[PDB]
Amino acid sequence: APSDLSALIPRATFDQMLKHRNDGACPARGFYTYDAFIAAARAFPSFGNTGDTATRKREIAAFLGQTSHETTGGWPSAPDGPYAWGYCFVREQNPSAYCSPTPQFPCASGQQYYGRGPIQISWNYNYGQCGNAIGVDLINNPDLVATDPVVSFKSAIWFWMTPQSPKPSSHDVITSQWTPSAADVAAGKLPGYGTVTNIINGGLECGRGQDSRVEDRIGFFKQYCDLFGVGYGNNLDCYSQAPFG
Repeated sequence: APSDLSALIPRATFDQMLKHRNDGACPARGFYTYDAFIAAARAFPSFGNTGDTATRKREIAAFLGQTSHETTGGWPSAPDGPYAWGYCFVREQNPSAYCSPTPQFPCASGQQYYGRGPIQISWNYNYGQCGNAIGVDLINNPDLVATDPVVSFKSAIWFWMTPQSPKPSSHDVITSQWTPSAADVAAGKLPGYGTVTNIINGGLECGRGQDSRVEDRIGFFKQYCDLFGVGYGNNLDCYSQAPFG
């Protein structure tokens, strides 16, 4: 029913979800704008536009939930709780090179590929693939992900939308466009938020029982689903899944 992404998630709804990102304690304050989120989403037109209204909202809640975790400034006694403190930072706290050079994706001398933006995109080969897809030279200018908020949001929606075999895209998983193979079922990878967590960081966070990072991902997702007035779906954790390679 909402005709486009702006109607699906109005400015006031986005700002309620990301309620503390512009607080004085957040190093990225003033950076992540609603306008940049809407403008960036144009590069991936099926994002938030796949499925019925509930599914579209669940996708946006899941995207905001995962990226909120990646950039959270929350703590247990934070005002409005830890799931109101997404999007608090934009650069990984401590820098590292994150360089693994190949002929396809070199490392530009002098550049560092530490986490930046909503999905904390890292490594020259990820910046390289992302930049090729969105039309920006992120090998030579990776810090554009932290200085231009439309490039920042494009990098995170690129990640969300892009399959990387053997992984499906997070998009396809959360919008019921992906069905598990028999092997995927044996690996516990069923459609839902947990399989998205596995796609994002399962090699560290999944298959090891309850994990505080995963609990934080889920809490943000539930908070945003609650605001949208939609249910969470099933299979929310990845606690006994096999990690994707």
